[PDB]
Amino acid sequence: SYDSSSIKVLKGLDAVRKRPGMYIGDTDDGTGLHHMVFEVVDNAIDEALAGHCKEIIVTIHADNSVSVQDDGRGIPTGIHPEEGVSAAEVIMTVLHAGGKFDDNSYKVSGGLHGVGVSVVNALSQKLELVIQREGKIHRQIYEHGVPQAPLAVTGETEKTGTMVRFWPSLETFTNVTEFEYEILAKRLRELSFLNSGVSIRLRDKRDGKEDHFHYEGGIKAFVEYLNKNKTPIHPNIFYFSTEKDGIGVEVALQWNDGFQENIYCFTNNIPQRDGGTHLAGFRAAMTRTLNAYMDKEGYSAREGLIAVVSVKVPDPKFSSQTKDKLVSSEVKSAVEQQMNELLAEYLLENPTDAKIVVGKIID
Amino acid sequence: SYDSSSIKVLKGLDAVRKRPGMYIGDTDDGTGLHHMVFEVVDNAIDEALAGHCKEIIVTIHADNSVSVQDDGRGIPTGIHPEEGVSAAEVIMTVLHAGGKFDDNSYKVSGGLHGVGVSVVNALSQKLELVIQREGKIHRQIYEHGVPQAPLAVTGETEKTGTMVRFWPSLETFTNVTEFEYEILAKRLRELSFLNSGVSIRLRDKRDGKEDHFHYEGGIKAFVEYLNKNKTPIHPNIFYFSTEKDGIGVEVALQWNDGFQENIYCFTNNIPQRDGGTHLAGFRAAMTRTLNAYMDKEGYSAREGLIAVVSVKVPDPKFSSQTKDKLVSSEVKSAVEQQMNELLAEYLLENPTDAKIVVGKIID
Ligand SMILES: Nc1ncnc2c1ncn2[C@@H]1O[C@H](COP(=O)(O)OP(=O)(O)O)[C@@H](O)[C@H]1O
Ligand SMILES: Nc1ncnc2c1ncn2[C@@H]1O[C@H](COP(=O)(O)OP(=O)(O)O)[C@@H](O)[C@H]1O
Ligand SMILES: [Mg+2]
Ligand SMILES: [Mg+2]
Repeated sequence: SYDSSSIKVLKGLDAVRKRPGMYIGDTDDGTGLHHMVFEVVDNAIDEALAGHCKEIIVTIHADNSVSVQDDGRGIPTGIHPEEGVSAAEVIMTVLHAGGKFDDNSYKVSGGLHGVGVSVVNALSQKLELVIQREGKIHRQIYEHGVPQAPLAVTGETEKTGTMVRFWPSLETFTNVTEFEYEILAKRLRELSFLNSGVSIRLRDKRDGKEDHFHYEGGIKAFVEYLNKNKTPIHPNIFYFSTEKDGIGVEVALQWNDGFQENIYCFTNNIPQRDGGTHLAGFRAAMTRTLNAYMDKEGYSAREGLIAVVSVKVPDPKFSSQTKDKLVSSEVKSAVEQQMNELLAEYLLENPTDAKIVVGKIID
Repeated sequence: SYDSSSIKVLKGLDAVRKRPGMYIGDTDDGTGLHHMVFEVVDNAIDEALAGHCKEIIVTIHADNSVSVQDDGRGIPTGIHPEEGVSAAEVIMTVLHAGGKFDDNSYKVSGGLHGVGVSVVNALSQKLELVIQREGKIHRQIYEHGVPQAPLAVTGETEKTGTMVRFWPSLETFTNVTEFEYEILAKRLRELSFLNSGVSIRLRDKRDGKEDHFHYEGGIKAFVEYLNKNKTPIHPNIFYFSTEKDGIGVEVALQWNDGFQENIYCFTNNIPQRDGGTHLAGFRAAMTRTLNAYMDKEGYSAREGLIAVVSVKVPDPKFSSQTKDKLVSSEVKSAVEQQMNELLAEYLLENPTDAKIVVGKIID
C-alpha cells in the first residue's frame, strides 16, 4: 500500500497553499496575513533601491483587500522567451522566478528567492495586477493564483509603475483576518526612515485615516524617533553612510538614561531579528573604539543604547528563508572597519557627548 | 533594459543550488553540511515512526561521503503515473513531492514539505541510491542531482530498505567541509532516546570508531543522561506517554540542584529551538499543578529543571520552514491537559520527591 501512488507532486502554487508555514508563516495570529502586504511593499521598495520608484501608496480598502501602487519601472509585460506567457504572469505563477538572481536589474534588493509575490498570489482569493510601462496600461486578474486571461493592454499612459491589489483567501488565513492599520504603519514608517526621499502613503478607506511618511532625516531621524519617549543623555546622534567594496553601511546611534539595549539591524531594508554578521561587526567596533578612547583620554557598554545598522549587500546569505540572521562573513569586516574609523572621529569631534557617554559606561 | 529577458526561472533543483540558505541553511559554518545527513536520517526515522524500520546505520566513509541505510519499506520504485519516471526519481529531483502530504503512508512524520532529500541530492556532487523492496534491488546514481540512467533492477533480495550515500558538493559547502563524528553522534543519541527499540549505529571508516545507540529507557533515560553531570535532587524521574484526539504527548522531567532551566521540545522527533505551543502547554501545566499541590498540602519554579517534551502531531504547523517553533494551537491544550492530570498523580505517588522539589522552589 506504500507505492508509487502514495507519492504526490504539488504543482505550481498548490505547494504554497498546502504548506503556507514554509512561505508566509503563521496563518492564525495575523503575522502571516500582514506579511502578505509586506512582500508586495518590499518589491516596491526594491524599485526604490534601484533608483526608480519615488512614491509608494498602500491602501486598505473597505472590503478588506489591500493595494500597493508604486511608480517604478513596472513588472515586465513582454512574452517570456522560455515560458511562452507574459513575464508578469511568470512572476505571479512560478516559484523561483524573478529579476534578482543577478545584479543586472537591481544592484541590491531585499528580494532574494524569487517567491514573494507568487506566494501572495497563491494565498489570495483574488489578485488584480495593473502595470504601466512602454506607454501602455496592462491588466490581469487572478483567482487563487489562476489567471483569468493573458495579460492584456487596455489603454495608454505616460506613467510607469505597478499596482497589486489582493483579497486574502480565508481558506488560508484564520482568526486574525482583518488588516490592522497600525501594524502596517509601523513598518511603513520604518521604511520611510530607511529610504529617504521615497514618499510612502498609507490610507484606510474603512475610516478615512491617512498618513504620509516622508521623513527628512533618514536613519538619524529614526534614532531620534526611537528615543523620543526615553531620555536621551547627549544631543548629537552619531551617523554615517558609506559604500566600500560593494557593501553599503549606514549606522546611527544615541544613548539614553535607561539600561536596555535596542539595536535594529537591516539588510537591504529587511530586518534581522536574530542579528548576524552586521550586528557582530557593530558590537566589535563599539567595544574596541570606546576602549581606545577611554585609554587615550586616560580613564581606568551597550546599556541605554539605541542604534540602527542598515547594510546594502549585493548577494546576501542568510541562515534560513526567513532572513532573520545574516551570515555573509564579509559584512562583519565591512561594518567593523567603517565604524572604528568614524565612531573614533565622532568622539574627537563631539567631546561633550563623548564625556557624557563615557561617564555613563564607567557607572 | 529591465524587460522580459531580465526574468530568470530556476528550474528543478537549480533553485536549491542558487539559494542554499533557504533549503539547507549556512553553507560555511558546518551546520548546513551536517543538516544534509540529518535530512536523510529523519526520513529513515519517519519509516520507524510508521512502524516499519528497526535499524538505521549511518557511516562516514573515508572519502568524506556519508551513507544512511535503513530497513524500512523502501522508497517506491514504480513508475509515477503523472510524471512518467520512477517514483524514486520523482522524490530525488522534484521539490514538493512526497508521501507525507496526507496520512496514508505515515500517520505522523518529521517530513512535511516534500523537499528534504531532493535538497540533499541537489547539493551533492554525487548521490547513490539503492532500494530493496518487492524482492528486488534497485539502483540509481545522480551527479549534481542529475540521474545517470533510470532507476534499474540489478539483483534479487529478500530484504527491504533504502540506502542513500552522498558526496557533498564543494561548489556549495565551504570552510567546514568534513563531517564531524560528534555532531552526528549527538543527534543520533537523541534520536535513540526519542525512538525506543530502533537500533541506530554510527561508524567512522576514517578511524574505525563506532557506536551503537539503543537506549532502553526512552525519554526517561534521556533525562537521566542530561542530568548525569549535574546533581539530581530526587530519584524518581517523572514520565508519561499518552495519545488522545490524535495527538501523542510524551514528557519526562527531573530537577537538579542548579539554577538553569533546560526544556527540550520535539515534534515528530524534530527539535523546536524556539519552542511554541507544546512548550506553552508544558509551562502552564507545571505552574498550575505545582501551585495546586502546594496549596492542598498547606504551604504559603523551573530553576534546576531538565525536561523533554516530545509530541506526535498528524499535521503540524510551524512559524517557518525551519520548524523551530510549533504554532499548532491545539497542541497547547493536549500537553497541558495530560500533564495537569499526570503530574498531579506523580506528586501524590512520590511524596519524598514532591517534598524535595517543593522545598527547592520555596527557596
Ligand atoms: N513592484 C514591482 N516593480 C517591478 N518589478 C517587480 C515588482 N514586484 C516584483 N517585480 C519583479 O518580480 C520578480 C519576482 O518577485 P517575487 O516573486 O516577489 O520574488 P523576488 O523579489 O525574490 O525576486 C522580481 O524579482 C522583480 O523582477
Ligand atoms: N528512507 C526512506 N524510506 C522510504 N520512503 C522514503 C525514505 N526517504 C524518503 N522517502 C519518501 O520520499 C518522500 C520525499 O522525501 P523528502 O523530499 O525528504 O520530503 P518529505 O520527507 O518532506 O516528504 C517522502 O515523503 C517519502 O515518501
Ligand atoms: Mg520579493
Ligand atoms: Mg524529509
